Amino acid sequence: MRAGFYRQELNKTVWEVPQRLQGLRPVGSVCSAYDARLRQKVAVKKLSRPFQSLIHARRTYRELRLLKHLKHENVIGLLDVFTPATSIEDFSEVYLVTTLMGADLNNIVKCQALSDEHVQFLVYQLLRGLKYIHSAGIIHRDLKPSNVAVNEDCELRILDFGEEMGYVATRWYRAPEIMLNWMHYNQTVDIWSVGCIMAELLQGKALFPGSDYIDQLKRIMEVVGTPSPEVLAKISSEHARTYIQSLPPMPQKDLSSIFRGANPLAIDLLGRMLVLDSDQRVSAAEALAHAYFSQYHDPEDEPEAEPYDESVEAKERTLEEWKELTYQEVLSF
Ligand SMILES: Cc1cn(-c2cc(NC(=O)c3ccc(C)c(Nc4nccc(-c5cccnc5)n4)c3)cc(C(F)(F)F)c2)cn1
Ligand SMILES: [Cl-]
Repeated sequence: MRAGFYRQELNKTVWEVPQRLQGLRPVGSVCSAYDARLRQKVAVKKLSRPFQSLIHARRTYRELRLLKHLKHENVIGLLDVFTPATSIEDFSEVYLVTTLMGADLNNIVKCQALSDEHVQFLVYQLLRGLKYIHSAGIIHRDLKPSNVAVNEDCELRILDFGEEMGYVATRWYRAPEIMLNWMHYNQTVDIWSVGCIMAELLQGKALFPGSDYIDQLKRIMEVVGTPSPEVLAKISSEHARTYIQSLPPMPQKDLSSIFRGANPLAIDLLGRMLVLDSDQRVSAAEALAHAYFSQYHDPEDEPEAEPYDESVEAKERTLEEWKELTYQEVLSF
């Protein structure tokens, strides 16, 4: 541990941090804290065994590099990165520091029935951040209420945290083509998840709360309708097909009858997100232009990202090389 760092234990895990970070409190391996250098509250994450294996080392580097890369008002912002390591020989831990927001979307839904205007503003920001992420060539793949952080004024940022305890199941928000093991899914998977999130903000409860895999699929088909064989063929592996074929056929339901009393514009947009055929899902960029967001839409203030270049992290290297590369990335921040 460096000079100017101090150590404490937070629920049987040791944290070693610089003096500038005070009052660590599990959120939570994420803590809230006050950063005395930045003069603001922050979140701090202690990565879990970052160099345990090649895949952990690759994901450690990627998380650091990706957060360096993504600078957008609706995506969690990297503010600092540190290690208690004094040199490469004892480099074993990586800590990331980001914006801290007031709460997550689950908290919001649990405490309040959201006005239509608040739903507009929240989904607008979610899509604006998503436009930026997708323009970078990045797929989120785990959008769900616990990965969306919001302030009392409804400002929103996308994050990615990475079972019996406020647990929110990925299963409830996951595109059916991911569930059915389609090997060539693309960024539209995130639009499915946004449709699930928006539905939940509108109704105050999850739209497809499956108790298991089969129950998840049954709930989805009951609303969107059983796909044709042709569409089933492009959203599933050969083996996963049978799970769908064995269900009795279900017609598509009118979303107006599910979301009785919602803004008809909200219903219209939902029907362009919650579809099985990806060709027919609205992009994040197009969705921002929808009349549901006419209060907020501003084409000059919905920016693109530079493409995230995967070339370095994709190259084969040893665990020792990964440590050296990542150490340099940490020190350069
Ligand atoms: C290998 C890999 C990683 N990622 C990825 C990681 C993150 N990381 C964080 O969101 C993250 C990292 C460190 C910290 C400290 C935080 N902060 C955090 N974590 C959990 C909860 C909260 C929180 C909750 C409520 C209010 N405010 C903050 N903040 C996030 C974010 C992304 C995203 F969304 F941008 F694409 C992608 C993708 N592939
Ligand atoms: Cl630093």
